Amino acid sequence: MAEVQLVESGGGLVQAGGSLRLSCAASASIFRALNVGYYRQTPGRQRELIAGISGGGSTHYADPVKGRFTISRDNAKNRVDLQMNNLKPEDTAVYYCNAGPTLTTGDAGPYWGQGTQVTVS
Repeated sequence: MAEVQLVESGGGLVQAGGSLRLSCAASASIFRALNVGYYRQTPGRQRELIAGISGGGSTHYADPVKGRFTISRDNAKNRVDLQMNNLKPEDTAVYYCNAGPTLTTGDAGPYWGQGTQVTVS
């Protein structure tokens, strides 16, 4: 089994309407071929896949974030980015990078990141 070690970055705090960009990277080459998604968790709620990208760049988003979030990848840099625009207070959550999910069903793959805090005033 491939050792994919996910490294997350890009958290912060903004006002309603502001923007953040989360980034997820792994040194394993196979990261480029894997589906990658961002899950978000409210303190006492289940994780939900809100944005996912295929190996080739095909994207799918949860309905609450469509038209505001854009997931993209730079395979040359072994990195996946989630640009979050027009952030709203309900977007406040812990965001988790996940490699290998099934994008239609949202079933998470075996590789998880450490989690990134996002706060919107």
